[PDB]
Amino acid sequence: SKEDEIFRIVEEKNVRFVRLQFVDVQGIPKNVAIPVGQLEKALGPGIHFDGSSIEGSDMVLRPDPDTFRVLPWSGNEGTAEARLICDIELPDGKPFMGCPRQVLKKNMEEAAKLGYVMNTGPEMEFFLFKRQDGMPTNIPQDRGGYFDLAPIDLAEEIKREIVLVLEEMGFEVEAAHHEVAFGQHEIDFKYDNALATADNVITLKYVAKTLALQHGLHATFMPKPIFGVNGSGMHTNTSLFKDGKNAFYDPDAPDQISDTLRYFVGGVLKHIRAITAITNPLVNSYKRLVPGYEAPVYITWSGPNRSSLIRVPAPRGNSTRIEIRSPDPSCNPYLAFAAILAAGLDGVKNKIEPPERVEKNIYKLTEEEREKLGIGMLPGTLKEAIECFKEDELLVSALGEHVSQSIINVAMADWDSYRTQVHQWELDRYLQTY
Amino acid sequence: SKEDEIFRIVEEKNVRFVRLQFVDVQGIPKNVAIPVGQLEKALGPGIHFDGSSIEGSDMVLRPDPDTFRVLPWSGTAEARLICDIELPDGKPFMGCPRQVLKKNMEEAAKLGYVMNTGPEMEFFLFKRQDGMPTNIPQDRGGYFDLAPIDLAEEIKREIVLVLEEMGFEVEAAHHEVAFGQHEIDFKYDNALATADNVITLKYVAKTLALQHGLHATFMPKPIFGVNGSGMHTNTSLFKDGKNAFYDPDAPDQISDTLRYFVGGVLKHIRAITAITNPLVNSYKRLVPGYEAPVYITWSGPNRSSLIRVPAPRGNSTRIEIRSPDPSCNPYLAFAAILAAGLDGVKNKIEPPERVEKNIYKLTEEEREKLGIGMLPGTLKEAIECFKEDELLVSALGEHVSQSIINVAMADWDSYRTQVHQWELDRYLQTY
Amino acid sequence: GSKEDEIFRIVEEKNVRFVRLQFVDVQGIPKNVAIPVGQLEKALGPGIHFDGSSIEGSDMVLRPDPDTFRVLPWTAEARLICDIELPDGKPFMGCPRQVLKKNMEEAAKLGYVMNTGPEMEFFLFKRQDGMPTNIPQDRGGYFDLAPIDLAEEIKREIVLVLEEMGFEVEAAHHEVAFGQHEIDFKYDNALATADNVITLKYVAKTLAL
Ligand SMILES: [Mg+2]
Ligand SMILES: [Mg+2]
Repeated sequence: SKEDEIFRIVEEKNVRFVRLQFVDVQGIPKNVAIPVGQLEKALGPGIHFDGSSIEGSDMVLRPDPDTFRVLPWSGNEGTAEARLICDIELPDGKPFMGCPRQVLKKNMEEAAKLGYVMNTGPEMEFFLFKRQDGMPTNIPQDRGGYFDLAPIDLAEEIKREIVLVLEEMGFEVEAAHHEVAFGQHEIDFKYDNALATADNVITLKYVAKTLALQHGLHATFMPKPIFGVNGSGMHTNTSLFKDGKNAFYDPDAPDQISDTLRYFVGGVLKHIRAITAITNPLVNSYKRLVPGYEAPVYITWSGPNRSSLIRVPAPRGNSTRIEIRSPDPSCNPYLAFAAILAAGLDGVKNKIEPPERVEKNIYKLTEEEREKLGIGMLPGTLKEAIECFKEDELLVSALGEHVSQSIINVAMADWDSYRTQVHQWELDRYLQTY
Repeated sequence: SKEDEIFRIVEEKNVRFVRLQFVDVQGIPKNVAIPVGQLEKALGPGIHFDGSSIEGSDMVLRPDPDTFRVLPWSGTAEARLICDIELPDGKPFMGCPRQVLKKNMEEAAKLGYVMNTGPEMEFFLFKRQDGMPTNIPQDRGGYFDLAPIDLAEEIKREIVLVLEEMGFEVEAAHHEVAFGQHEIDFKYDNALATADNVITLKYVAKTLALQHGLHATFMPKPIFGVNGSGMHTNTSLFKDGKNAFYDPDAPDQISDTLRYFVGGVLKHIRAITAITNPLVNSYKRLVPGYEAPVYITWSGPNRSSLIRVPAPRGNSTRIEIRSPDPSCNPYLAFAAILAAGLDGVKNKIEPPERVEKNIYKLTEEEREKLGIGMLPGTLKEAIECFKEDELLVSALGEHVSQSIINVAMADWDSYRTQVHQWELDRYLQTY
Repeated sequence: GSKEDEIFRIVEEKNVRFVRLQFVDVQGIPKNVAIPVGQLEKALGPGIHFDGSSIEGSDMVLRPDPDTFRVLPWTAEARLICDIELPDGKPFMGCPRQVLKKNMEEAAKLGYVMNTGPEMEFFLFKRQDGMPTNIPQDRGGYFDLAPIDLAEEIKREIVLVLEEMGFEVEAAHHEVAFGQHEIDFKYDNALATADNVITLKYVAKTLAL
């Protein structure tokens, strides 16, 4: 069985400690390290812990046997370490609704009842910065540009190690390359189910940050670490499958795009202002949603030639898909995919027609011509997105009252602290003159 | 005449250069230095210059003879003249803040109304490191503290002395709550003379602080976590020489004119905030836990509301508007309070009920029950309210109103896109 | 009144330009409102208004005591110890000076008058980078003489400045600890002595700086 396979890998690789991984509402990885002697107890009745960490009391860690992986960084004296992604459940046995992984599982099960399965293939952007006096900085390690090659791209050895470590954990990567900004990089993931992809996103962040520290560097998935340069985004390539076949493909329809694609796009665009609170959750995420950079700011959908919020690429057949370009890599992937699934399926169910495709360059258009087409804007601040998310009854019910309230409480605690602060820009702009 | 008196003071004090002072829409003092030989030309046909500096094209400087003063820092001596801006043809430039206040005062004078203002000017005195100003307090003093706890007594003594040498009367000066913070309380005078005096104080305080290797700043919130600098404007309205705010037969000896004036100011207070609190930093001062008002309420002396009604009666009857900060343009600020206050008197606008309870101590559910509004939270939020206020846009003129909106939104669009250090401190290590 | 006429004579004679309306909070820390000499007539008449929240640690009037007008020996500056009253005119019972005045008036009803002569001990420490320290300026002992007592000029200046303000000291000497000193005060009524104690602390800290 899978438990017997785990114990054979334990004896083979000499695993002595196991990490019971899990994530809080903010997407930050948390864990409980247990010696290998307690692994039988973990896979059976489960390990007890304090659930106050998830929000931002007594509960049980339920390891997923399919997620057992040996960490490739070999420990001291030939001893090895292993990890297990866990689901949280209450002492009675019921699943705890505040767990982000359980929320995505619920939403996927609701989609499975109607024969729908969503596949996600995210484009993970990140920065590799230098360290000064043991603390991380926002100084790029390299001064490279778009798709640059070494010695212009100095982070080729570390990126090579990241993809190698991921392959050693049942993770297949499509491609990796240097991005527009200095020290910025991207790792494009292969398509997989929403749960496996979200598990993979968390693993990548953990591996990238761990291997960066090994080389005296700091990897960050922050949306906008440096002003004036491109920000890190998570473009989520999304495809919906109904009974094994691609629900987004119709060979007889115009552009070979099915009605299900248009209704899915219409549903996502209807709740996109609310989804932004989940997919762009930090105060810094709105410093990325500014014009002049790769990131979408206006609420439009179009073909491949124009860069918009939702982009429908050329590939057809089983590769028919949409690309939601608004999220950033700092979002909780479990919640981001659950929110996209719930909004997209509501569009398919209620037959929500999306607005007309804006093929023209939206950035070049004047502010007068945008209102005429009914073009909207993504939220400008975190408070503005949280206010829209609070009123979206669909997403609050899809994520649950526990997760939704925790997102609002953490975001408003950060906002209230950020708004009262006196930033250096104000001293630079007003201290000498006034 | 006044021109003959000017030339007598010139020959007596040996004045060799005169500064033709004026201010832009942001309240920053600007000037044209001319040698004394050109003083006759300035007082007669006027000196020409480029008026695009007021925005932030050609015009003439019209010196006000009543504002001729010799600068006490002996050079040969120097003198100054506050100027009004006029177009080459002779008509007044509506974009000049001083002319805007003068208009609004002339409109009030037609109705027999004269507004007297006595502002409480708060400011900070910071150290200078490597020739550049800092936000490090020079002293570690508190509220009303005395030397050696208040190390800025000689600089303050020197400020009030220099002001007295320029026909300026100060009521009192003291150390404020925050470290290195101080306050200079001015006495009552007409809105124009008071606004001229406010600009002079900022110029003198900053000049004298540089002489002592320090930096004086009128910034609303230079340091996070400590009290911010405010400009509490003690306001009194006079009708035909008598105090229009006093009525001995009315309850609490408050005339109906006071109530209607307060009602008018509170109706347009969200829009006035764009003028009286014009910087992005001004909204970091409008936060709870400090002396600055945040909720839109008016009350008696014991409670600290947006508008206060102090105990003194008779000719000293007055209100205290405590929302403005010392970074505002005083000419435009007093014009906005006069226009809003007079609209309340004209249209008989009844103010809301007095909130005598401590507003900060009440919970949000209690504040919601009493219907207490809040001042704008951001500069963008106040400018949106100012854009819709047709009264204030017409009182300040389409030229001044548009310049305020253009400068504020240029600062807001630059500030909102910036990545501040708080974000790196809160997200860089974890994400 | 005549005491007021006396004050304005000293103002023109010594060229006083600013006056400090001194007062004290519940903790004994001296507080003041600096007013230009033009407002001195307003202070001695209807009084100067201020915020009474400082006395605790919101609107009151400063009532200067004309007998406490003294020119600061360091254009000249002058001081006036003030009593606090509420805007209506009643004395504020939160003012420490008014509290001692009350208790003395009760004692005066029973024909009793208390005289106090305190022995004021203090330390004179060095300053490092403009901030105060607890490092003794001198390495002297009990009743020591210079050069063992380095603070003899500062103590001489303190007593000289006090004498120039209608203040008489009995004796001064170095104390047991390093950099410690004592100034023994002459006998006087509780109010005058308390006014004198506040003045000594202000003068000693000012001359030390
Ligand atoms: Mg993309
Ligand atoms: Mg006040």
